[PDB]
Amino acid sequence: APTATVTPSSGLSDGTVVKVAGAGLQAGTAYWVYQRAAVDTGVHASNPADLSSVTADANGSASTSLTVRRSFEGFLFDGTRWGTVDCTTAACQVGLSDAAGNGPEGVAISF
Amino acid sequence: APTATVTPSSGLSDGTVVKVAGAGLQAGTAYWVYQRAAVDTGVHASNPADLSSVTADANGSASTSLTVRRSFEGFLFDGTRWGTVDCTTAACQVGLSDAAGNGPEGVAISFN
Ligand SMILES: C[C@]12CC[C@H]3[C@@H](CCC4=CC(=O)CC[C@@]43C)[C@@H]1CC[C@@H]2OC(=O)CCC(=O)O
Ligand SMILES: C[C@]12CC[C@H]3[C@@H](CCC4=CC(=O)CC[C@@]43C)[C@@H]1CC[C@@H]2OC(=O)CCC(=O)O
Ligand SMILES: C[C@]12CC[C@H]3[C@@H](CCC4=CC(=O)CC[C@@]43C)[C@@H]1CC[C@@H]2OC(=O)CCC(=O)O
Repeated sequence: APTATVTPSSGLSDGTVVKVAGAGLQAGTAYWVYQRAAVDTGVHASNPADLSSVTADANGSASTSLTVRRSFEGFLFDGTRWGTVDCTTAACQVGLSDAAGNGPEGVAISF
Repeated sequence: APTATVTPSSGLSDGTVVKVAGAGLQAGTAYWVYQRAAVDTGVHASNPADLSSVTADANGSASTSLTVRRSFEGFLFDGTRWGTVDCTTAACQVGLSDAAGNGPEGVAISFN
C-alpha cells in the first residue's frame, strides 16, 4: 500500500519547510501535497495557499518541499471556506491525494 | 444562467486586488474563486497560492476579493504542476467553479 513521510514532522514552527515523500504511488499520477486538519470526522479543511503537488516516478516514488503553518485559512474539499485553523490544538497532518482522493494515509505533524 | 464579473479586469498589476462577483448561483453552494489560464483547449492551469471562494446567498449571489498575479505556478485540475504561467502572453481569466465543475464562464482579465 501507499506510504508517505514528513521530515521533520515535529517541533515545527510557522513557515517551516518540510520534505514530503510518497512511496508505492502510481507512476505518472499527480498527487496533491497539502497541509490539512479534520474539522469533523473524515472531513478535512486544507490550506491552498501553500498547497503543492508531486508526480510519482516510475517506481511510484516522489518527494517535495512544503511550507507548513501553525495557523491557516482552511477550505473544505467542496470549496467552502471553513475558517481559520490553529494546529496548536488541531491535529493537522500532511495529505497526499490524487484527483480521485486516493493515496497514502495523512502524516501527523505538530508544533 | 450563472454569471460572473471581475472589476477591475484591465490594466491590472501583480498583486492587484479585484472584486469577483457571481450571480444566478445555487443558493447555499460554494464556488472556488481562482485565477487561471488555458494551456490547451478546455484545460486550465490555476493559481492555488491565491485561490479563494464564495458561497452563494439566498438569491444565488455572492462576491469577494481576489489577488491576481502577472505570473504564478500553475496546476491542472488533476493536481499536476504544469509550469509557470505568464499572463503577459497567456489569456488569463478568473474562474468560479463548484465541486462538480459547474459555474459561470471564465472572465478574461489583462495586465499592464
Ligand atoms: C474537539 C476536537 C479538537 C479541537 C478541534 C475540533 C475541530 C475544530 C477545530 C479546529 C481548529 O483548528 C482548532 C481546534 C478544533 C476546535 C475537534 C473535533 C473533535 C476533536 O476531538 C479530539 O481532540 C479527539 C480526542 C482524541 O485525541 O482522542
Ligand atoms: C481533489 C479533491 C478536492 C480538491 C482538494 C484535493 C486535496 C488538495 C486540495 C487542497 C486545497 O486546499 C484546495 C483543494 C484541493 C485541490 C482533494 C483530494 C480529493 C478531492 O476530491 C473529492 O472530494 C473526491 C472526489 C470523488 O472521488 O468523488
Ligand atoms: C473541483 C475541480 C478540481 C480542483 C480545482 C477546481 C477549480 C479551483 C482549483 C484551483 C486550484 O488551483 C486547485 C484545485 C481546484 C480546487 C476544479 C473545478 C472543477 C474540478 O473538477 C472537475 O473536473 C469536476 C469532476 C466531477 O464532475 O466531479
